[PDB]
Amino acid sequence: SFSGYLKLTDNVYIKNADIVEEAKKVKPTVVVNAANVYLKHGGGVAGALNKATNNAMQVESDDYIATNGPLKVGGSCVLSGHNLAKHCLHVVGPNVNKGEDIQLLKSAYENFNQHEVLLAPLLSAGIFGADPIHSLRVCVDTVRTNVYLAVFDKNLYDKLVSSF
Ligand SMILES: CO[C@]1(C(=O)O)CCN(C(=O)c2ncnc3[nH]ccc23)C1
Repeated sequence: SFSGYLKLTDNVYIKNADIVEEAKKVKPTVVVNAANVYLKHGGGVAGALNKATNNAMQVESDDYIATNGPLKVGGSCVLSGHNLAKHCLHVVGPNVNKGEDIQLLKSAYENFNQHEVLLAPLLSAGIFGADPIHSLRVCVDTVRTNVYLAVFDKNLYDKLVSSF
């Protein structure tokens, strides 16, 4: 089970951890990937998760896109979790650095409500350009299922907890 998490609300927990190492240790039912609409896992959390799967996540993702076309910003798909989890929920938050609408962040977090418990990063944070404090606020105000947030950056983790 999940261990070492601080409790923020009735259903949201948080830890300063590398989500790849956390997924390998816990092997959760669902790990969330911070995806783009093309499922091109080059960098950020997506690049790190994909590298941990030895590129099997990218091979599966390219077959999914060839069949179905791109996801919508705010949308998601369920694929295999490979060696990290039973399933991977690929969720597309808006990328502010690409000029996407931050209002779609709530729609992105609504995908989490389809799963009873998830290991997840903060959506639209990091290289997606949104304020992580805002992303945590939208997460707590949207997700009703049990979410275990992994924040890689120690200094950001301390700021998120102290300003919550
Ligand atoms: C909330 O801000 C971030 C964090 O500290 O968790 C900043 C970075 N973020 C990531 O998900 C991330 N970005 C690049 N490489 C990574 N390797 C593993 C995770 C990851 C989100």
